[PDB]
Amino acid sequence: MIVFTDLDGTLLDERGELGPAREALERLRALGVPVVPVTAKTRKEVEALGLEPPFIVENGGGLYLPRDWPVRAGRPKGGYRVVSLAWPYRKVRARLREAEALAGRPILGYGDLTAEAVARLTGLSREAARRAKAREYDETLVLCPEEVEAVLEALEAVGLEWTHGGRFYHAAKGADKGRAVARLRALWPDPEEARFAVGLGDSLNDLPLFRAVDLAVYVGRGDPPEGVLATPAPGPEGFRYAVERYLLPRLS
Amino acid sequence: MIVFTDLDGTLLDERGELGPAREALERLRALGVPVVPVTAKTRKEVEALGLEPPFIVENGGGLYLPRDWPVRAGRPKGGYRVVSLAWPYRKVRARLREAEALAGRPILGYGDLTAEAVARLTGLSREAARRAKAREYDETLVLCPEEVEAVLEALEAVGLEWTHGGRFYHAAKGADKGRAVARLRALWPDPEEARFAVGLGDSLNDLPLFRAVDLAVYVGRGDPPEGVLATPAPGPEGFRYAVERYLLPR
Ligand SMILES: O=C(O)[C@@H](CO)O[C@H]1O[C@H](CO)[C@@H](O)[C@H](O)[C@@H]1O
Ligand SMILES: [Mg+2]
Repeated sequence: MIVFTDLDGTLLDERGELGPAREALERLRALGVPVVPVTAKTRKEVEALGLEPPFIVENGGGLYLPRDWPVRAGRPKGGYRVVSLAWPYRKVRARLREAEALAGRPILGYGDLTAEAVARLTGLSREAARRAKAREYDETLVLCPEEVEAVLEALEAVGLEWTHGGRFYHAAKGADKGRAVARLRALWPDPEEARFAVGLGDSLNDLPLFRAVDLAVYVGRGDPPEGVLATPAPGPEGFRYAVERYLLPRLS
Repeated sequence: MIVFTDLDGTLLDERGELGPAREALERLRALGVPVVPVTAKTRKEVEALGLEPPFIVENGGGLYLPRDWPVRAGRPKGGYRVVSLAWPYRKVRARLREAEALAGRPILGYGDLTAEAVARLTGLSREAARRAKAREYDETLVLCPEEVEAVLEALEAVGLEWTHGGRFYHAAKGADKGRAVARLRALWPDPEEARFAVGLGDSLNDLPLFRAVDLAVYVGRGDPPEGVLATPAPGPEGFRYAVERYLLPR
């Protein structure tokens, strides 16, 4: 069994700390059950949380492995090997300019904004904001609700894909949480262990995750996606409940 | 006679310079008629156009005089004396953050954006956008259509004023082209010379300028505001025209 989990609003509390899901992760770690973050966050944000690879960043844009992963794949980055699944940020940013032309209205994302500005929009510290700005694949859009339909049509018109992560829309090309999970499972050095995948998530960007795994659990505040298991409380209390009530039984 | 003039689409053609107004200006120089730019542009922007003080920047927020101006006014600042008429940019930005809270929604302006973002927004080059970002009095806002009214209400609730500059909204406190014009005329060395003032402008954004001068001329695309003269062709072709029709014969 492998557990793939979203970070923001699933394994992380409202501020951005792992605290409340610590004992839940403890149990899995003690049972030797691999837990893999699959998140909209950047590699720099993930690293600051102290998390080790493997993990998947930027909505499936990038898969980061340990340098000594027994299956050779991706390119060296000192301590990592990186598998790129999506277009690079620079290319998305260029295609967004074309979209803005079509929409006839500015389309701003993090790349347009100062760290100070990002920090005010997101409630992050200035330093955390600099890390959220260090994007390699996916752009976070800052859109007015009234213009969303127009902007999203302009994205698709120029060949970009969009998704929504809880508070912000994102644009990318080839970044899908499900595709990245599928790749990692195929690169897993123990086929048996990767036979059964569990996926936990809370927003739109997690739908492709729920299709890529064998047991899907929704911990968001809405009602669950079609035929997906749900929990009594959202968030980390949801994560804890799922581990104790859905997973452990299957591991005994 | 003193000539007060907007730069956008008045002296400056669509390209960014002034073709047809060039001889019109040299002529004015010949008869010793002072010309004073009155603009939404920053001092850095105005200097890059190679313009000399006196001039009025940021919609009337600041009056820049030659350091050796015969009338002592303003605070010395290198080769300039500066008369500040408006709240400083940093104070405007602080108030904008209160307005965001009242409005319950983000309010973005140039101060939040990179120069590259500003350039793409305005059609300027990166280096010109850095100059546009060096604001001392007023903020340029990047608002969306449906939230504009909530935001404007919020701005006025926290003590700011707003204007529409043609492309974007602007927020400031105390910046008014008319007030800066009235102040410069009061600080003019030769009072007889400041007695007759002409104003040439684009858009209704120059209506405060039109009110502070004795002869107002509109060279925009729309219909001239009530009580303002108009020209056939807009831009520096209207400046040129207005100068040989209204001015040169004096
Ligand atoms: O879409 C959002 O709601 C979140 C979570 O999905 O992602 C963005 O927003 C987060 C901040 O809330 C950033 O930390 C991420 O890097 C990303 O920019
Ligand atoms: Mg999430």
